[PDB]
Amino acid sequence: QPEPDMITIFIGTWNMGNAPPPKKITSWFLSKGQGKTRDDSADYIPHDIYVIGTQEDPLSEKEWLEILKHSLQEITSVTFKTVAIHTLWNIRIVVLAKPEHENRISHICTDNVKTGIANTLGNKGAVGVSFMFNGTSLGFVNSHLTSGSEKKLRRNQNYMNILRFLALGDKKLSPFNITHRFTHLFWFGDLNYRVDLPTWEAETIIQKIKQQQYADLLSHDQLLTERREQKVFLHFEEEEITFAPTYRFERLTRDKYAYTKQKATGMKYNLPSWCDRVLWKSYPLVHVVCQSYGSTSDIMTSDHSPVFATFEAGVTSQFVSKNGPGTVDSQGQIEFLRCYATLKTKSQTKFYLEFHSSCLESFVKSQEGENEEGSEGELVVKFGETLPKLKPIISDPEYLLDQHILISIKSSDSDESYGEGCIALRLEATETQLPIYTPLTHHGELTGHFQGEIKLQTSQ
Ligand SMILES: CC(C)NCc1ccc(N(C)C)cc1
Repeated sequence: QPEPDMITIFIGTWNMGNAPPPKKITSWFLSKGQGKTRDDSADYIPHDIYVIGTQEDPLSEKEWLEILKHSLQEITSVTFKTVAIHTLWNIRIVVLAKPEHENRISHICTDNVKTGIANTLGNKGAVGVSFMFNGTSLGFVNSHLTSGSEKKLRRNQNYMNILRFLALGDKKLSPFNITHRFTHLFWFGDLNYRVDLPTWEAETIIQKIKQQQYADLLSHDQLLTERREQKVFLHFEEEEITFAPTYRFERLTRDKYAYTKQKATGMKYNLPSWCDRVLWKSYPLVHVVCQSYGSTSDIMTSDHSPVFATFEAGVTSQFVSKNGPGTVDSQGQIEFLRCYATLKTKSQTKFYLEFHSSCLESFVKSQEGENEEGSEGELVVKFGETLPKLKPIISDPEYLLDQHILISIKSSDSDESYGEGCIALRLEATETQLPIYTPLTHHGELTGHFQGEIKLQTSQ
C-alpha cells in the first residue's frame, strides 16, 4: 500500500446559534449550496480528514460526535475514526479521519486560548488541534472572535492573542508561533468581521445579495480590508467568496436577513456579513489547492449558515535511510552565501540566527552578524559567508528538496526572537547558488526580511 503524496481536507465552520442541528446536515460535508461547490460525481469519495469547527454549540461532545460520524457514514459508507475533539465553552473542534490513516497520524495536540480581560473574558477565543500526517505537520484553529461591527480592532487583537498563546505543534520550535509550526495551517471560525456600510443601506445590501452581486459588499468586508492593510492574518490566503453573506438570518428559512437592532442584539445592527470564514497558510512551494468554498442553503436552525472549504494538500512520507534518522548523511549539506536580515527594530543589540528543521538532528545557532545602517534608516544585520553549513539527516533529494528551514533572528542580549521566517529547499537546482528570501514576523506582525543565497548538496 503506497503512502500518499496528496490528501484532501474538509474544513467546516458553523455558528449553531445555541440550537440543535436539523436531522440532515449532509449538504455541509458534500460542499453543496452557494459559492465554489463540489462536483456531484465526487459525492461518495471521502475526504481523508474532516475538521469541524463549531461556535455557540449547544451539544455535548458525545451528541455532536454521533451526528458527525453518522452523517459521514451515510455519505461515504465509511466509519471515520476520531482523531481529536476539544471544546472551550461553546467553541469546539472535531477532527475525523479515514480508518486507513490511523497509523499515519501521530503527535496529536489540542489547546485553547480565552480572549479578552474581565468584561471581555468569558465566551470568545479559539480551540486548536495539530498532528503529524506521515512527514507533514497539520494545524487547525477554530476561533470565535469578538462580535459587533465597530470592534474590528478587538478582533485583530483576539487574532494576535490566539496565534501567540495557542500551544500546538512541536514545542522544540520554541521561537515559532503557530503561523510557522505547520506545513499547512487552517484557521477558520466565526471571525465576526462585518460588511462596513451605513446602517441606512441595509435594504440596499439585501437587494445586492438577492442579485448575487457581491463585489460592492466584499469591497467593504472588514476582514478583506484589514488583511489588505496588513492589520491581521498576514501571509494567510482565502479563496474568493462567491456565496451570500452567512449572517444574520431569520431561523427556519434563508429567505430573510434579520439585521435590525433589538434588545437581544444589545441594540446593535447586524448588517449581512461574511462572519464565517476559512483561511490557510502553507509553507512555501508546498501544494495546497482550495477545491470548494461556500455555504449551505438547506441548514436553517441557526442565524448563521454553515461554511465549507475543501483542499488538496501535499504530504510527504516518513523517510528512513541507512544513515538518518539517528545520524547525519555526509552526502548532504545546506550552505548560505551573502545573507543579511533587514530589521524594523529601533534597538541596537547584536543578533544571531537559529535554524530549525526536522531535516536536522537539532537546531543550529549561528555566530553574531555585523550590524550596519540601511540607506533609509533600517538595521541591516550582515552574516556574509559566515553562517554554518547545515548537516541534514538524509541526503536523498526526494526527501531533502521537500524540506523547509525555519529561521529566527535573536537578540544576543535577551535571546528573544525579533523575527521568524521560513525557507523552502524546493530549489530550481542543486550545487548552485540561488537567491532565497523570507519575510520575518514576530507575533505575526512584519518585523523585517531575510535574504541571501543558498547552495544545496544532495546525494544526486
Ligand atoms: C506577493 C504575494 C504572495 N502576495 C499575495 C497577496 C496576499 C494578500 C493580499 N491581500 C489583498 C490581503 C493580496 C495579495
